[PDB]
Order: sequence, then C-alpha cells, then structure tokens
Amino acid sequence: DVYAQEKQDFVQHFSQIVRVLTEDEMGHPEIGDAIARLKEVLEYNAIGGKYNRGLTVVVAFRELVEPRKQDADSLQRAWTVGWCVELLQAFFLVADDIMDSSLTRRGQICWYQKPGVGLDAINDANLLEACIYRLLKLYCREQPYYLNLIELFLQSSYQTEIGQTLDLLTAPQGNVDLVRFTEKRYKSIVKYKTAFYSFYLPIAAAMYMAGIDGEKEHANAKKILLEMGEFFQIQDDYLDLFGDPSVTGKIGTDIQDNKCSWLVVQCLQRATPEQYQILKENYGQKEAEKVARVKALYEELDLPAVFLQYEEDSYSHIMALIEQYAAPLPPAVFLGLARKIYK
Amino acid sequence: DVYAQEKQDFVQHFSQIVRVLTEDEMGHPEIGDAIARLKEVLEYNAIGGKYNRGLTVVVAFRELVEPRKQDADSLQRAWTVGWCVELLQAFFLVADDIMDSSLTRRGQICWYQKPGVGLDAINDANLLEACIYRLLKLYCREQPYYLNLIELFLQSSYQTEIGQTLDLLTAPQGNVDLVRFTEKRYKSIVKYKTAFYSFYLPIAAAMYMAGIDGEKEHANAKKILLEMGEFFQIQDDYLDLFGDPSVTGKIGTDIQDNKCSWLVVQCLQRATPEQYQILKENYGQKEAEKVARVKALYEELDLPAVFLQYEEDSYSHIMALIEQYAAPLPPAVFLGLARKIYK
Ligand SMILES: O=C(O)Cc1csc2ccc(Cl)cc12
Ligand SMILES: O=C(O)Cc1csc2ccc(Cl)cc12
Repeated sequence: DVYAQEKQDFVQHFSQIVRVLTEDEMGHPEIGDAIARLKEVLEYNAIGGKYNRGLTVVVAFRELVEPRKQDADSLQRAWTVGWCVELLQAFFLVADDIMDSSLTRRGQICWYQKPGVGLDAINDANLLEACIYRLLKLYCREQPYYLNLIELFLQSSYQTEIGQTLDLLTAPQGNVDLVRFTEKRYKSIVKYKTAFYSFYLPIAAAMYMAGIDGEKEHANAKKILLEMGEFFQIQDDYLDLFGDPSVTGKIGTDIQDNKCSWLVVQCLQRATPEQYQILKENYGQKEAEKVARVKALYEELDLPAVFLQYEEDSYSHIMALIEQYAAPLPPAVFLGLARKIYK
Repeated sequence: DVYAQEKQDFVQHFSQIVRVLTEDEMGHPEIGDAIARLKEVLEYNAIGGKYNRGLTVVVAFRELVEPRKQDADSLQRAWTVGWCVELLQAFFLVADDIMDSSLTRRGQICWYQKPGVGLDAINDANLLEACIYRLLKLYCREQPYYLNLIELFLQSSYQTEIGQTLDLLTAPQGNVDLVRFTEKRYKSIVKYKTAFYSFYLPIAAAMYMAGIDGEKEHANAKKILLEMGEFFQIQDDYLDLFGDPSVTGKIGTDIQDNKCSWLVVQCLQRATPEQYQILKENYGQKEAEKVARVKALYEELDLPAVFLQYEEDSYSHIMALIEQYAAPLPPAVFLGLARKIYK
C-alpha cells in the first residue's frame, strides 16, 4: 500500500515532464515538427505500465530522506528521476519489441507496428534515452549527486545492453538449440538484462539523492536487489505458464517463443533421453497442441512443485540477506519492495 | 597534411581501445560471449572510414595545448576521445543504415544486412553508444573536464537524434512531397543532424581537454563550426551529382533516394510551373533515364553555376567568421579544418 499512496502524484507529474522536454522548441521553432514527434513518442511509450520501477525511486526516497528535507523541490526531483527510470524502460521496450518482432505491448499495438512509424521507431527509442539525460540536467544539474545519477543510468544501459546481447546469442530467432539453455547462462541473462536496471537502479538512484553514495553501501544494496531481481524473473517464468491470466493479466507464450525460461532450464536438468527428445520436438511450435504437450512434460516432472520449493528457499535467503546488508539502510526499503514481489 | 601526420598513431590506437573495452569479461567470464560479439561489432563498424571527425579531436588538441603539457598520458586521452567521436559516428551509421534500408556502407555490406545480424544490429548500435561512456570513464574519470565531455557527447546525440527525426519527417519513405523541401528546413536538418556532431563536437571536445570551457569561447567556436558544417553538406549534395566518382570515391544517389538535397531545394526556388511538374515527375524514380532527366533540369537552371557562386561567398564568410570569433583560439584550428573541406 506504500506504493498506491504515491502512484497518483507520480503519474500526474508525467504531464509536467512532457511540458519541460517539449518546450525547448520555444527558443528554436525550427525543430518544432521534431518536438511534436517527441511528445507523441513519450505519450505513447512511457505511459501504460505499472510504474513500479519509477515509483520505487520515489517510495525509496521518502524512506531514505529525513521528513524535513523533503521540501517541494526534493520531491520534484525524486519524481523526475522516477520518470527517468521509466524512460529508460520505454527506451528498451521500443527497441526490444522491434528486434523480436512483437505485435503488442501493454495491451496496445507496439509503437513500431503503428502505421507510419515502422523502423523510424529506432530513432524514437534513441530519443527516449536522450530525454533521460535532458531531465537529469534540467533538475539535478546543480545537485551534488548529479554525476552519480548520470553514471548510474549510463551504466544501467550498458548492463541491460550486454544482457540483451547475451539473450540474443542464447535463443536466436530460428534456433531451437536447447543445448545453450544452461543454468549459469540463465542467471547471467537475468542479472544484466533485468535485475540491474529493474531493482538496483531505482534504489541506487534514491540513495545517491539521499547522500548515500558509499561504494560499500551500494555494494550491499546491490547484493540484495540483484537476488530479488533474479527471483522476480523466475516467478515471472513460472507464472507465464502455470499462472492465471485473470490475476497475471496476460497469457503466457514463453514456450512458443522458444524463450530461455527458468522452466525449460529445470526441465533440461531433469530430463531423460526420451523426455528431452519430446521437448526438443515441441518447444517453439505455435500449435497449442504441441505447446500444451510441453506443459504436460513440465507438470509430469513436478516442476511446479520444484518452484514452490525454490520459492520457499528464496524467501528465506532474501530475508537472511536483508538482515545482513540492509544496514545502515532502513530494512523497510527492501522489505516493502520484496513484499510487493513475493506470494 | 596536418592530419596525415597523425592518422597513423590514431588508427593504431584503435587496437588498444578494443582491448580495453573487451577486457571487462576478464572479471566476469559469464558475459564473455557478449563481449566477443561487442568486439566484432567494433571491428566492423568503427573501422573503414576516413576518421576525420576523430582525428580532428587529436589535431586540435596538439594545437590548443602547450607542447610540454602533451605528455604520453595527455596524448593517450586525446586519442581515446578521438575514437569516442568515431564510436558516436558508428552508432549513428549502424542505426541509420537500418532505418533507410541501405545496402552498403564504406564499400562493404551494412552490418544489419550481414546474415545472422539483421535487427539485432539495433542492440549493437546501442552498445557502440555505450562504449563511448565506458571509455570516457576509463581514461578521463579523474580529469577536471570529465563531466564536460560526458555532457558534450550526450548533447551531441540529442542534437543528431533531433535532426534525424526532422529528416524522417521531411522526406518520408514513399512521399515525394517536394512541398516540404524548403530552404529553412534544409538548414535545420543539416544543423542538428550533421553540423553539430561532425564539426562542433570534435573541437569542443579538444577545447574542454585544454581547459577552454568558457561558455563564450564555445559559443564562438560553435558559430564558426556550424557554418563550416553547413557548407560541407551543401558541397556534399552538389558533388553527389555533379561530382566525379573517381575523386569523390562514390556514385551519387540523392536524386533516386528522394533526398532533401541542397540541389533540389534550389531547383524548387528557381522553377516555373512546368519545370516543377517535370521534377515532381522524376525525383525519386530508380530509372537512370528519369534520373538523368532531372540532372538536365538542374544544369538547365544553371544550379552548378549557382553553387560555384555560393561557394565563393561561403569561403569569404567563413574567413570573416574566423577573423572575428577564433580568438582567443589559434586561427589555425579552424583554418586547417576549413582547408580540408574547401576547393
Ligand atoms: O514491475 C516490474 O515489471 C518489475 C519490478 C521492478 S521494481 C518493482 C516493484 C514492485 C513490483 Cl510489483 C514489480 C517491480
Ligand atoms: O569526414 C566527414 O565525413 C566530415 C568531416 C567532419 S570533420 C572533417 C575534417 C576534414 C574533412 Cl575532409 C571532413 C570532415
């Protein structure tokens, strides 16, 4: 509930973010047509998500900063940096939906799939990335942590980018080579491609804004956060198949998309000669008959029970981790975030 | 000749740049496969050009910095930042060749056109962009101008990105709307898409490294450089058609690519009802017969003579500009660069 009480002032600040960004054409009417395009890009790709990453920046801010140092301006910056995280998010989404040729995202049609856009979406994505640094300059230009944020964001893009390469190398479009879907590879892909920018970035950003720039502190927070990120992804894979669209709010397709899901990774470590063959002969197909056939092989391997088990162990681990590395940070920082992920 | 005497130590430093970038997997063997991909990306897209933008950083450095302050380390940084400019260049090229669906570049096949790559080139381009900031950190992390360079590069991407949008809005793929190919639009497209990162960036970078961070000085250098950039583009358009492949080293295709060239912009400001119709009925076609037909309409309008004229006026203007805003910078900085562009 710590988030719901913040989501309003957050999603509402979005309107200002836009105004600010699309108001440099005021002094340069020449590039006006481009700025109008930028606004359309932002209003379509940065809106429509759950804003968890963005909100985490704000929620963490209030918890790390003293109630009196949270003046109108300090909250204004936290919202802006919260939206920069969402912009980084938007940047990756637009680009990723093009590479894997997705059809929809957040319920609507993918930006590049929109008539008239197409590959020009590549430039749009690059722009969303740029606005990040334009905002950090417009608001935190003079703050003592200005350079900290810039580097954090830049590094988060590099991490995510590297993770993206890894994933493209692992499950090529048209290569059901289940031989590379190993254990370590799955954890490396999740670490760089998701864990870092989804969990470390948001909190690390709120830290630097609170003055907590200690390499040790960030090192500790990262250890907890990356572990959370890893669980989140595994619970994402599980729910993708054995989940319930009514609750999840989306139907799974990892099996059909030949994804290096956590499920298939466990299926491969627990498969007999003939079983592997069955998978190697159904993982990827679009036919629901061949897909459900795979789900059956998973259930038969009691993977869902394996998850339930791993989940219990994970919960303990994270708690053990929070009790060891949270300090000098308020355990609530991690506890709140964790409770929003687990169960 | 000021460049040729530097191009060697420059293109040779490229080998070290790579080593440095692709050596972080030493402490993280996990993302090794990705780092190997990064190396292939860099060796294919950052090499094979004339390195003018990159060299300009180095050549300008030696001219702005006192001969004694040019120790082994100072030259090491100048080469690195010179290559960052080339990496920014590579980043844009890869992305642009995909958006306009080009077939070749620098003689070879476009990276995305390479079998196995395709749209994954979108991530590759994003990586080339990342290496820029990874290098600035590995070498100028401790320099007093560190933040200056980071912002300069970030801003140069935003400018280039905005210019790119403008160009995509002006000459859409499948819209021979010669109505938007105006005068001001052409200058706005060139200013953001080329002039800024091609001419201002290289010198501005060498300035910040020399301690020249004055907002006024940079403002002056920018005024000269953006004007040079504009001429360069106009001479680029002219030579694209009325040039000579033997000297230019490339055959023009602006007419066929429905490009908002400088030629067509002048052709439209100097066209009678029927003449405009002729153009409006040949500009874009692939048929050499319909293309040469356009060249004829240009020559008939004495545009080549109009260029010769504008060129003489331009040369004077730049000289008048250098004599007014060069100081306190060594006129040779701009003079050398200009002589490499003109005639
Ligand atoms: O929303 C996502 O896709 C992943 C994520 C990152 S921080 C955070 C906080 C709460 C919840 Cl529910 C999810 C997340
Ligand atoms: O090389 C290019 O394409 C444009 C350019 C930027 S700085 C510079 C210096 C010398 C020459 Cl010949 C060209 C250029």
